[PDB]
Parts: sequence; structure tokens; C-alpha cells
Amino acid sequence: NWLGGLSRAAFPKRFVFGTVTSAYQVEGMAASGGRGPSIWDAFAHTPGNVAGNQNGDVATDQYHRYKEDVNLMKSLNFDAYRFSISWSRIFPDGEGRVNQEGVAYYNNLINYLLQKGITPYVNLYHYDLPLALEKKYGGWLNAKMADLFTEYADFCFKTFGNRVKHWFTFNEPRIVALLGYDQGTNPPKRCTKCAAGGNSATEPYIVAHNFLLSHAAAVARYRTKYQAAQQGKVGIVLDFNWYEALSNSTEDQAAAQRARDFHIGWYLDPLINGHYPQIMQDLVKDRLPKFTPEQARLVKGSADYIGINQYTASYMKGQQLMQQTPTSYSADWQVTYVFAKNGKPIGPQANSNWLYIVPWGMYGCVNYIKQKYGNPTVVITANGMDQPANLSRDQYLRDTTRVHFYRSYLTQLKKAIDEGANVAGYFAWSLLDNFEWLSGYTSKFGIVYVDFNTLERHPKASAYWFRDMLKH
Ligand SMILES: [Zn+2]
Repeated sequence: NWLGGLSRAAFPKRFVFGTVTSAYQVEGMAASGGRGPSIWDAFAHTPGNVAGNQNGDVATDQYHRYKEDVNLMKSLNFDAYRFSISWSRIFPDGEGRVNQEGVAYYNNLINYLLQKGITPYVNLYHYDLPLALEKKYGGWLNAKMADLFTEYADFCFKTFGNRVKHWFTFNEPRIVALLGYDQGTNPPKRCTKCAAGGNSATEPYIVAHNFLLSHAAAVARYRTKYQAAQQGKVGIVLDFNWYEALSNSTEDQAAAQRARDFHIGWYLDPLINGHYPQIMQDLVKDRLPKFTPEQARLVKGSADYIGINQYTASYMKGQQLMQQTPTSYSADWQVTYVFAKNGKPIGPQANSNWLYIVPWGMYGCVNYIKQKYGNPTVVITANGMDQPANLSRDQYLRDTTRVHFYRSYLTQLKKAIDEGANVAGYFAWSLLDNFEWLSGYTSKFGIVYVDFNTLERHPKASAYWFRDMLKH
């Protein structure tokens, strides 16, 4: 049967199912409603940065249509909605003056969600640093971001925390470090060879450190000032794609483990154990910032749950570890990616070249966190796949590959949960086809189709699949 034995009865009691978007990717009204620009506004408005020079100015226009979108998600039997607040929509300059019209938008959204019985899971940050903060402070290169982010977070707790009980600080700081400061393909486009300046060997580590210190400072503020009255929780969202050793050799097993440590351990070892992974300390050395004992104690235990964005998996091949001139965070791992074993591809690709459809990667990731980190509370905060551009409406709606994607990946998650992993919920990326960063509107991740000419929403087969799977 097309559900493949899945239903709410197949998951733990009170397991949360939702969908996810992010502010810049769906809201629109990017330069209206009093919103100040983010680094993504400047980046997307520069010719050649985004596919077809597209941008998020209008996006899906959720800003005007949110009640339609909330009605839709309720009709699809979801319990929760993960969305983000645009920092520059609240503080156009990232600090100082509050944009009251911005505040009102999020009040209206949160209240309508609650009126419809959908639980808000709110991200404070999703790639969208206020441009004014980038210019004035140097953004995530500056340790002062902890203070600035904490004040922003403080306002959000005060203003929305009587209603919002599930918070996340950041979304995938590894991708910010990697794409913004290693490869220099996302804003602020920094890297060793980059026009804007940078150093791919040092800056990604500075940036990650500052994300961890900022997260810890925001959570400390929540716990000391708001928690007693509000009784909510604050986590963080981390990307984790699976790495499988290409063979059972010592070298290949070591490579796969290195990759895990540089990918997820980079953030999880500080959050769980109060230090960076040993292998990163050994290889990256004086390029890896040191937490003081006080900072390490602030960072350790500072996430009430771990959000994991899980999409894909790779084989890893190893080598003897070399002494090497440092060139980048990516090269520091000393691994070789491989996408076939025994002459067979790890899986077929979706539209995005990096996204190999590998359902057992979900089991791999969830099992690994369970076994390595003392089984912390995990929420799958994003999982999904994309269709390409230029299909007809009907072709988008008959998304049988995505139906197969969710059934297979959710079966693998169920497998990990039945073996004892503490997973509290699951969120599909995305509710809507949206602005997919560098791919612009050429990548369609939604379970709901969006006609980007008319802005009309049309549920795809995968939306109906969720509706049937999730019926109460
Ligand atoms: Zn509109």
C-alpha cells in the first residue's frame, strides 16, 4: 500500500509531524512592511549570484497569504510548523529601533497557527543576517555577535515566548561556515581567493566558534530570565549527512569517522561534551579556537534538543594522514568522497547535484547520534528532495519520486526509533516550493506546488500522502 504500513500508530505517542520553511525563502515583502535588508538581499540583487538573477523580493508571498498556508497545513493533518523570524524584519538595522509592523506580522502568524491547533517551532536565524550588522561589525567573524544575537533573542523571548514554547537559535551554522567562508559561494562570499577577502583555512573555524558562543549566550539569557515564567525550550538546528566507509579497512573506517567529526561533531561535541572533537583538535590545531573553561561550561548542555537536517549520504575513502600546509576547512578532513561502491551508485540524484537519495542514511545518522552522544533528544528538522525547473504543473503534482522518498526515509527513521533513538519529531522540507538560495526558483522542494507566475498553491501527491499518513 502506498503508505507502506506507515501511520501515526507507527511512531511514538505524541510524536510531532510538521513542515518547514524559512523567512527569506517564503515570506516575500523583502523591502516592505518596514523590513531592513539582509546579507541575502544584497547578494541576490547582484547580477550573476543567483540562478536567473532571481531573488526573494516576492518569493511565495507568504507574508500576505499565511492564513491560506496555515489552513493548508492543517488540512494536511500536520501538528506543527517550523518557520523562522527575519532578524531585519524585527530590527531593520539588527539593533536599536524595533519595526512594529514586523512584530505584528509574527504575532499574527503565531496567533493564527495556535487558533488552528498548529504548534509553532520558531527559528531565530536562517542565513539572513541584517546587512547593517555585516557592514558595521563584520558579522559572524566578530565575537560581539554573541551580545548582538542575545539582545535580538531576548526581544523575541519577551515578545512571543508567552505563546512560543519551542525555539531554535540557528539553522545549519556548518553551511554558513562552509559556503560563506570556505568556498565563498554564499554571502559574504569570503575565501582565500575571493574578491571580498578571506581565508578558507581560518575563517570557517572563527565563524563556527562564534555561532556556538552566540547560541550559548542566548540560551543562558532564556534560562536565567524567561524560562521560569514561559517554560519553553531552545535548541539548535544542525545539518548532518551520512558518511559510510567505502570498505571495512582501517583507513576507510577512519575516514568515515573523521568526516562525521568534521561535519556534525564540530557542533555536537561542544554542545554535548563541552569540547571540539579530538581529531579536529589534532589536525586543525592553532587554527581551531579554544573555549575557556567558563565558555565550555556555558556551551555544554545548552541545547534542550538537537535539530537535525538530514538529506543524503556519501561513501568515504581514506588515506594515510599527512602533515599538510593548511588550505581549507574542507581539505582539513583528509578524505575522498566516493559515490559508488562495487560499481553501483549509492543512489539516484534528485535535482540538486549534492542530494543522493539514500534512505538508509537517515538510519545511519540517527543511530550514530544515539550511540555516540548518549541518545539526546533529536528532532528531524528538515528532510526532503527537489524537482527541476520547467516542468508542467501536472508534472510537479505527480511527484511520485518524492512520495517514494518520504515513505523510504520515514521507514528508516521508524527503524532507528524502534531500536531506541530519542527522536521527538519530524519536519518535511518544504511545505512550499520556494526560493532555493543559489538555485533561485529552479529547485522545487515543496510538497505543495507554487506557480511562481500566479502564486497559486496546489498540493502535490506527496502532500496527499502526508494527509493520509497523518490522519488522526
Ligand atoms: Zn502580496
